[PDB]
Amino acid sequence: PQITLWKRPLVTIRIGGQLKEALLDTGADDTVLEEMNLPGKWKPKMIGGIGGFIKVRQYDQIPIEICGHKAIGTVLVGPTPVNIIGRNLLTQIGCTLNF
Amino acid sequence: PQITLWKRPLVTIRIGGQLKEALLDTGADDTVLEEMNLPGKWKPKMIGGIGGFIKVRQYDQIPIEICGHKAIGTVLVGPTPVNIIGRNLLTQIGCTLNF
Ligand SMILES: CC(C)CN(C[C@@H](O)[C@H](Cc1ccccc1)NC(=O)c1cccc(O)c1)S(=O)(=O)c1ccc2ncsc2c1
Repeated sequence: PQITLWKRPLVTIRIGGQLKEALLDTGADDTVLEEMNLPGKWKPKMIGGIGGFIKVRQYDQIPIEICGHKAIGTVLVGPTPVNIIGRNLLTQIGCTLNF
Repeated sequence: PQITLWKRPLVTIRIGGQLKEALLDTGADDTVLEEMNLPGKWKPKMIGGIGGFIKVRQYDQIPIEICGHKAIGTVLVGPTPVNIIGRNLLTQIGCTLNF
């Protein structure tokens, strides 16, 4: 689809059979989800945002379906203010900026 | 134009006699610029993201040129690590997400 920006670009995602709302976030390098359980090994990671750095858990090769489009890649889990889909998965689903 | 997201969507913006590189950021409600001594009235504000909150100064009705497209609107000025063009201005230059 084409998504305008007068409202937050929130989309439904499907991850581990669970539905969540997440923000399509072109300013984010990474995909970062609020606290949740995911299966498998994770690695401790630190990332930086506007307010400083936080600790996250890094899960690799996680399937997520974003607004009906399939991605498999890195998902970080931690104290993000909102679920965000970043460029690592935005590229997988073929998302571009257009004006 | 179409901007892919393999790399950060940085573009050149102009605000007065200052050209700066800024992120086209669909995840940002508001436009946040690195410290600069803009003329005119402003109001204090705090905005939050990954890592917590920062203190910014809100300036209203500031003209900004973004890739040769004219915009005018609210700009938040503060200790952000990157210049961020938010939805308030992305809409004005006709920016959409597409996949
Ligand atoms: C986390 C998001 C919900 C919000 N952030 C926008 C993200 O795209 C930020 C942009 C950014 C900030 C600092 C440095 C670089 C880029 N991106 C990230 O937090 C982010 C960046 C890189 C990696 C990563 O994992 C996350 S934001 O920058 O924190 C932001 C911006 C505008 C705004 N207006 C009102 S509240 C508000 C918050």
